[PDB]
Amino acid sequence: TKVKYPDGFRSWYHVKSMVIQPGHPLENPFGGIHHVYANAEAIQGLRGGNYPDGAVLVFDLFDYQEDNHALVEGKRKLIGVMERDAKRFSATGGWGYEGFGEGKPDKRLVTDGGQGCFGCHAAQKESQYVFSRLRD
Amino acid sequence: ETKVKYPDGFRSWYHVKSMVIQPGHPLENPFGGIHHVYANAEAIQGLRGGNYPDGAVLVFDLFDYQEDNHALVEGKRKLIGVMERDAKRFSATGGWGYEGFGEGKPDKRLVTDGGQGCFGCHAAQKESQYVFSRLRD
Ligand code: HEC
Ligand code: HEC
Ligand SMILES: [Zn+2]
Ligand SMILES: [Zn+2]
Repeated sequence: TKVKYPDGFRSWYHVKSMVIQPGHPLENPFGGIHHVYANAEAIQGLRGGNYPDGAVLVFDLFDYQEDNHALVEGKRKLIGVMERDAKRFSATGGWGYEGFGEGKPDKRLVTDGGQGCFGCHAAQKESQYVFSRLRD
Repeated sequence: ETKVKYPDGFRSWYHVKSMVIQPGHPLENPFGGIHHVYANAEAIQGLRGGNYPDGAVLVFDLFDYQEDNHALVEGKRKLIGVMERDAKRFSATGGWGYEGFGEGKPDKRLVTDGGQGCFGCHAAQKESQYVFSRLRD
C-alpha cells in the first residue's frame, strides 16, 4: 500500500500547466511551474468515464527563474502522484497520494498515509477528487 | 509540396518543455503568453542527439494567461507554430518548413512569405539544426 513510483511518466499525456508564484496559498510546498500528466487510464476518467484502477496522475513541479520578464524552468523540485485503486486506497477515497522529492524514487515525502493531500483534494469529491480538467 | 501539414493529434505527443514570456520581455510581441513545446517520435530522435529524420515535427503551442492571486492560469490558445522536417522540400529555409495556425485552427494559416521571417530568427540556431529547445528530464 505504497504508491508506486510512476516510471516513464514524462512520456504520458500533458493535461495542463499552471504557475504558482510567491504569495499564493499553495506556495509551500507547491510553488513553481507545474505540469499535469495522465496515463491512458487516467485520460478515461478525465474524459468523463469512471477512473479505472491503475489510473495515475502526476503533478510535476519545477522551480523557475525570472530573467528579464520570462519565467524559465529550472530544476525539478518534486512530483506529486495519485494512483487509483478503489480497494487498496479506500481510506483516502480510492486514490493513493505520494510525493517524490526531486522526482527521485527514494525520496518519499508523505508521512501521514496521504491524509493531508486527501484533506484538500476532498473538496473535489464531485469530480473524483481531481482538480485538473482536460482542455484542448 | 511547400505546405506544412497541420499536425493533427499533436496534443498527445511528448511534452519537451514550457516557458512564460511576460510584458517587458523582448518577445512579448508576438510570442507573449505561456508556451509548450511538443515533439513527435522523429523529432525526439533529433532532439536526443541523433539526426532529424524527414517527417520530424516540433510544435510551439501558445496560450494567453490570466493572473489570479499569485498564479498564472492558462487562457485561450493564441496560435501554434509548426516546424516540419523535409530536407529536400524545405531546403530554402534550412530543411524545415515553418507555418503558423491562428488559434490552433487548421484553416487559419498565418505565414505569407514561405517561412522566411520565421527562418530569419531560427537561423541563429544553425548549430543545433534551427531548434532552440533542449530536452530536459
Ligand atoms: C490544497 C491545499 C491541496 C493539497 C494539500 C494538495 N493538493 Fe494536489 N492539487 C491541488 C490543486 C488546486 C490542484 C490543481 C492544480 C492545477 O493545475 O489545476 C492539485 C493537483 C494535483 C495533481 C494533478 C491532478 C489533479 O487533481 O488536478 C496530483 C497528482 C496531486 N495534486 C497530488 C497531491 C499529493 C500527492 C498531495 C500531498 C503530498 C497533494 N496533491 C496535496 C490542491 C492540493
Ligand atoms: C525570434 C524573433 C523568433 C521568430 C521570428 C520565430 N521564433 Fe520560433 N522560437 C524562438 C525561440 C527563442 C524558441 C524557443 C522557445 C523555448 O521555449 O525555448 C522558439 C521555438 C519554436 C518552436 C519549438 C522548437 C524550437 O525551435 O525550440 C517551433 C515549432 C517554432 N519556434 C516555430 C516558429 C514558426 C512557425 C515561426 C514563424 C511563424 C517562428 N517560430 C518564429 C524564436 C523565434
Ligand atoms: Zn497578494
Ligand atoms: Zn517580472
